Amino acid sequence: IPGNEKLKEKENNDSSDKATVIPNFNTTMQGSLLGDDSRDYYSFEVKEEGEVNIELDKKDEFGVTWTLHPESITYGQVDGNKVSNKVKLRPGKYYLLVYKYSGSGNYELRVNK
Amino acid sequence: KLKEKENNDSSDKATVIPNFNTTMQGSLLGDDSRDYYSFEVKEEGEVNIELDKKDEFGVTWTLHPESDRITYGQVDGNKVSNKVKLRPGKYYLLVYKYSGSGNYELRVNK
Ligand SMILES: [Ca+2]
Ligand SMILES: [Ca+2]
Ligand SMILES: [Ca+2]
Ligand SMILES: [Ca+2]
Ligand SMILES: [Cl-]
Repeated sequence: IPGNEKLKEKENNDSSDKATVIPNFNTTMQGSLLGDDSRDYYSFEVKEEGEVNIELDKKDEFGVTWTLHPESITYGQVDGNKVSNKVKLRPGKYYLLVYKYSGSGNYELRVNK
Repeated sequence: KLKEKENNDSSDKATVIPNFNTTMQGSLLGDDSRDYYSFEVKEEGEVNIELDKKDEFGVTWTLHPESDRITYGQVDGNKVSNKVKLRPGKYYLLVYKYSGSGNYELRVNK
């Protein structure tokens, strides 16, 4: 995708206060949940109301999903190596928690309009 | 008056819920953000998982079998609930927070 930037997560990001910012809607966040690292929190700012697509792509076979809520609840839908949803979001800050329920592995996270 | 047993942050360390219709007390304070539990169904039926928040914070749960079947708690104010038909087997129930800190009670009703 033209201009898509790959950006690494920034640990410690295990709570909402410590969330890694997704600075725009054309970034691919790269993260890992190995061993005792079982939660990676992200945030993003919606500036224009509209449908946002959230897609987590597993790079390894493990049990991982996500939960979104506004600062002011949407769950990832697990389908094999993709965990996705589409949701109409109003302007404001959102908190996107990627967390595992089994195993260990790496993932990429794409939040798009 | 049964209580969770830390550390229970992963499924291999899950706190056993010994019986249905039995209240478990837990907390997710500060950097304790995950409490894993397990339970065993012996007869197929509808199970009603109910988490009661004792403080206002963002907490929910995720159920999966020991064997992509996954079920999420539905947040409604201070209750996080669902009803799911389960076949005999072992299940893992992850109670986790997404904001704040607080105490809760958990039941697997049947
Ligand atoms: Ca990580
Ligand atoms: Ca992390
Ligand atoms: Ca606990
Ligand atoms: Ca715990
Ligand atoms: Cl039973």
